[PDB]
Amino acid sequence: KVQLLESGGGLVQPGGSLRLSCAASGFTFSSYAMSWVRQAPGKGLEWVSTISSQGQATKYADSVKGRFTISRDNSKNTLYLQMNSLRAEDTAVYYCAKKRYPFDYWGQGTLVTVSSIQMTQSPSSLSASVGDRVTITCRASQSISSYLNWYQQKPGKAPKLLIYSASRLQSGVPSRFSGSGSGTDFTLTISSLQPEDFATYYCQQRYKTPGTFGQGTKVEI
Amino acid sequence: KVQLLESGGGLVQPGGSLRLSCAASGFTFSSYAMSWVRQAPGKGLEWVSTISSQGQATKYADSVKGRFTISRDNSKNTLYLQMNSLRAEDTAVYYCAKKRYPFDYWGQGTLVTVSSDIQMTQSPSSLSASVGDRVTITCRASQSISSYLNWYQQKPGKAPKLLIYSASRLQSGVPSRFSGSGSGTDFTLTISSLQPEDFATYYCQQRYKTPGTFGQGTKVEIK
Amino acid sequence: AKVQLLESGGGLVQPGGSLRLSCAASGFTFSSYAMSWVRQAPGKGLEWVSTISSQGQATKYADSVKGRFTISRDNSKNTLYLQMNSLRAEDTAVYYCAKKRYPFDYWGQGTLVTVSSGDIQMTQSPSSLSASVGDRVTITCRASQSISSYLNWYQQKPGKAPKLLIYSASRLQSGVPSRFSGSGSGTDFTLTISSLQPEDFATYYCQQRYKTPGTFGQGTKVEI
Amino acid sequence: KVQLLESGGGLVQPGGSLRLSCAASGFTFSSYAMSWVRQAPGKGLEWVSTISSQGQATKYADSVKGRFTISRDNSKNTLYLQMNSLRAEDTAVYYCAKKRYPFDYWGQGTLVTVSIQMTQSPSSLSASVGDRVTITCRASQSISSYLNWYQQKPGKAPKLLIYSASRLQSGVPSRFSGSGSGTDFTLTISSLQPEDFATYYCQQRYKTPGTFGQGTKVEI
Repeated sequence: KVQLLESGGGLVQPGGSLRLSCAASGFTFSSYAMSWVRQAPGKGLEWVSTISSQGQATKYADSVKGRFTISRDNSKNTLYLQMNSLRAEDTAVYYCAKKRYPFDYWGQGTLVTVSSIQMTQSPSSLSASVGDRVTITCRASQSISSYLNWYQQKPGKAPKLLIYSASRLQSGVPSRFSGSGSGTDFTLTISSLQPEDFATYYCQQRYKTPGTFGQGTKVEI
Repeated sequence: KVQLLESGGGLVQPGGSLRLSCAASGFTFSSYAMSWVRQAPGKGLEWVSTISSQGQATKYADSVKGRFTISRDNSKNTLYLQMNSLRAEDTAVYYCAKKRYPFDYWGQGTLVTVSSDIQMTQSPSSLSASVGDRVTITCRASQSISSYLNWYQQKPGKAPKLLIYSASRLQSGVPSRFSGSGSGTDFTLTISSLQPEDFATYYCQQRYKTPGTFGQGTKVEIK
Repeated sequence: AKVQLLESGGGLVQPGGSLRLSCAASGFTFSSYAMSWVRQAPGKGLEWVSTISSQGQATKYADSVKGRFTISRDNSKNTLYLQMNSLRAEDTAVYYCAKKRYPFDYWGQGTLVTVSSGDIQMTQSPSSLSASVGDRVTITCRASQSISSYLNWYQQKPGKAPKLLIYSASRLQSGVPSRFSGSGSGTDFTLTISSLQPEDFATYYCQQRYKTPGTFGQGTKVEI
Repeated sequence: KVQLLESGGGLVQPGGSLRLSCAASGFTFSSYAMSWVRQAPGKGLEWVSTISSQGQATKYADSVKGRFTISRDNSKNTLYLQMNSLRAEDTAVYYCAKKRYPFDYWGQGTLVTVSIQMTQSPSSLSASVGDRVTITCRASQSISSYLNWYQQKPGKAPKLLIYSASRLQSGVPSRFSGSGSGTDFTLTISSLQPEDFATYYCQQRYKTPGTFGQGTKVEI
C-alpha cells in the first residue's frame, strides 16, 4: 500500500518559519516527482511546489517563490517543504502528493496557521439529491488537449484522484464517474448520485506550470 | 518533414521472394522502433513485423513467421523486409510505420501481387451518413486491454493516419470533433460533426500484446 | 533479498526432438529488463543463443540457432522460457538464463541438454596460463572491429555459471574485489589480476556488447 | 550542425541587472535540459543554473540563488538567464550548455563585468610533445562513475572529452583515457600532441551543485 504520512505544521507568527515533512512508503520514491499542494480555509486547492525525481530542479508558485523551498531525501524516502517568511495568506492545510501533475496519492494534510497562467473555471455551487444525475463543467483559457485531472475532496479530508487524462478512470473509483472533453471544454458526470458523493470536486490542468486547480464545485443535498 | 519512402514491390510467382526497402528521414531513425503493416486488396490492415531501435530483437506475425525477415541499417536509415515463400495470400499493400505499437507516421505503401491472441471486432462494418451528422463506431476486444487502443483513419488509396492514441488521447493536427472513449473490452470513436473530408474507413488497433491486431474497419460514406 | 535465477527443463533427447528450458526469476522487477539464453558446449567457450525484450514482443536469435529455438517470457509469473526444437548434436551444452541483453550481471545455475542417438569476432590471446599465488597476470582481448567501450569480462569455474567481473571495459562490478582491473578501448582490451590469490584460478571470457550477436572470447584458463 | 549562440552580456555597475540569451539550433531543443556555467577571469568553471526540458523545474547555485533566474522559450528555441543584483564576484564569461549534467555542446560564451568538493592535481604541469600526462581528480564523497573530463583552449569554450569517468566521446582521439571510481579518477593523455596543450577540468555529475575541479593547465 502507498502511504504518505505528513508532519511538521503548527502555528507561527508572521515572518516565522516552519518545516513540513512527508514520509513516503509502498513505492520507489526516487522514481517519481513530488509536489506540495495547499488549501486555504474555505478556498480551493492550490499547487505550491514540485521537485523532480532526483531532487535537482525544483519549481514553485509565484506567491511562494523566494520564501518556500522544496527538498527531498531519497535515502529516507522523505519530502520536505521549508516555509520561510510566512504570511497570513499561507495559513492553509498542506498536502504532499506523488508525481508532477496528476497526483494519484496524497497525504493526510497538515494545518499551518499564521497569526499575530492557465485559469480553469467550474460551476462553483450545486445542490442535488440522491439518485439524480449531475454534470460539472471545467474550461481552460487555452487548449490543453487531454491534460485534465478530476479530484474529489470531503471536508477536512485529503483529495482523491478519481479521473486522470480527459476520460481515464482511476483504479478503485466507481464507474459512475465519467470524464469527457478536449481542448477548452471538459465535463465530469456522476450520473446516479450515491452516498458519500456529496463533496467538493476539482479540475486541474497538467499541461504547463503552474499546475492550476478550479475553484471547486460542492455537490450537496 | 518526416518521410518514409518505400520501394521494392512488384509481381512475383508463388513461392518466389521479394525485398521491400523503406528509407526514413525527418526524425532520429535509430531512436525508434519500426514496423511493417499490410493491407489486402479490399480487406483491412494486418500487422506483419516489428523491429527494435537497434535491429537486434524482431517480432513477426504467425502467417509470416519463418517466411518474412525484418531488418534495419541505422547507418543508412533504412528498413528492410525480405519476403520469402510468397503465397497468393500475401498479395497486399505494405507500409513501413514508425514506433512499435502506436504508428504515428506511415509510408506511401508498395503493392505486392503474387500470381502467375486478441481478436478485435469493429462494428458496424459499413455505415452511410450525411454531412453534419454524428457517427459512433464501436470496437471490442476479446480480453481486457486497459487503454491500449488506437484509432486510425484511411482515405481511399492513401496510407492510414493516426487520429487517437491510448484510447482517448488525440493526435496533434486532428480536429477536436473526433472523440475517443472506452476501457477494457469496449471502446467508442465518436465523429460529432461529420465533415466532408471525414468520409473514409476507420480502424481500431490494440497496443497491449503481440501480434498487434486491427479491427475489421468501418467505412463511413456519403449517400 | 537478492537476485535469483533458478533453471530447470534440461535433459536428454534424440536428434530431432524438442525440449523446454524454464528460468524462474526473483529479487528484481522482471518486466523491466530483457533476458537472454547463453550456452556452453562441453569443453568449448560461451556462445550467446537468444534474447527477449522486457515486454516479450521482439526477440533475437543466433544464426546457428535461428528457426529452431523460440525464446519467450511470462511477466505475470516472472519466468523465462526457451523451446529448443529440431535439436542437433551441436546443441549438446549447458544452458544459462541471464538478466539484461548485453551485459549479463546475473546468471542462472545452468541446465544440461544432451542430444544423442542412443559478425564482430572477438579474439582472446592467452588460452592457458600457469602462475603462483600472489603473482600478477594480464589477459588480452582483441576485436575484429572497433567496439568502443562495449566490453565485459566474466569469470567461470568448471561446472559453475559465469560471473560478471568487468562491465563497460573498465568499470568493476559490485562484489568483485578491487584486485581486478579493466582497461582498453576500441580494438584492444586487458583484464589485469594484480594479485592472484587462490579463488581466481578459473576461465575468463571477454564479450562484446555493441552489436548482435553478442560474441564471447575463446577463454583464458588461469591455472597452476 | 548544433549551434548555441549567446548574447546579452556587457558591463554593469554593482546592483545592476543583465539578461543573457542563448539561441539553440541543430537539435530538438524541447527534448533536452539546459544549463548555464560561468568561468571567472583566470579561474575555473562553475555551474550556475540548470533548467528542465520545459521551463518548469529549475536549479541554482547558492551564490546565485535568489538573484538569477533561468528560463526558456521552446517556441523560440532560446534559453535565458536574468541576472539581478550583480556583484563584482559575478564578473565572468558565461556559457549555455546542452543537457543538465554531461555538457556535450557549449556556447561561444559572453563576458559579464560588474565594476561535493573536487580537487584536481596538479594545478599546472609543463611537458613536451609526445610525453605522457596524468591528471588526478578526487571527490570528497563517492560518486561512482559520475565524472566528466573537459578540455578548454585559451579563448574558446570547453569541450567534452570523457563522460562517465571512462567512456570516450565521439570525435575525441583514442589517445585520451579515463579511469577511476568512487573518490579517485585519472585522465591520461598519451602522446602529448601539440593540439592537446590546454586546460583540462574534471566535473562530477552525480548530485547538485555540479562542481568542477581546479583545472590542470598543460604548457610548453
